Amino acid sequence: GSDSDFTFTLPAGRKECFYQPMPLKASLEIEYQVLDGGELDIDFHLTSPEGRTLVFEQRKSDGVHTIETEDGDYMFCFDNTFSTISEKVIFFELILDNMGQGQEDWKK
Ligand SMILES: [Br-]
Ligand SMILES: [Br-]
Repeated sequence: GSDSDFTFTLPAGRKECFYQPMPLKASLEIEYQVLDGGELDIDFHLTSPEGRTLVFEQRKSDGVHTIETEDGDYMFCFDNTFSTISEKVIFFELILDNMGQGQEDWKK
């Protein structure tokens, strides 16, 4: 399917969200690990295409969550709005699956 991983720096006082469109009845899996900065803790957020929260966790160093998906835009976020001063270095890995033919599907 799609195995994808990145490591990015998140300034203090900032929340950053990422959008991931999905087929219907695919399977999104996300995993994160805070690597550096502060108490190595982050707030993690995962909302449905409808705006419904599917995952919310405060001050975590790591987490894993998997979904059976609807068809829409899923957004996951990493929140460091609580830290004054200390930045955070976050690693996350997105794994898409169960998706079965053009550039339309490819670009979105
Ligand atoms: Br798609
Ligand atoms: Br934890």
